[PDB]
Amino acid sequence: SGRENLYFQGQSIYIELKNTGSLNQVFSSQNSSIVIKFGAVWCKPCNKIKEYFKNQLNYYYVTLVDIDVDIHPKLNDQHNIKALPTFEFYFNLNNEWVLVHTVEGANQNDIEKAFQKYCLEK
Repeated sequence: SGRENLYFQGQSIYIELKNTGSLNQVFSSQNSSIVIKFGAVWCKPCNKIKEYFKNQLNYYYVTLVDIDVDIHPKLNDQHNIKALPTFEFYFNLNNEWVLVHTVEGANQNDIEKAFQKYCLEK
């Protein structure tokens, strides 16, 4: 039993994940690119790029998932997160989700290069 709030810009989607179990359900769908950002409320560089990350909906066909690692510590540990923020870029290839790149840190230039390489620009 759970609620999620989806924010749509065309077919692009942003979600600030409430329930750990809803992640499996996000992946159960129309955007080839899903990008997950792992961060935390107290984390200064996570906050510095938080608006930049959510605004990627305007620029990319993408489903964006925001994960507070202190709300979802299981997902933190399962994805082996070593620094905050961490960005995981997923692509659906041959009917399977594939982790295609990870970026650690809040350097916006580097994150943007990753979106350009691993995501689908509008």
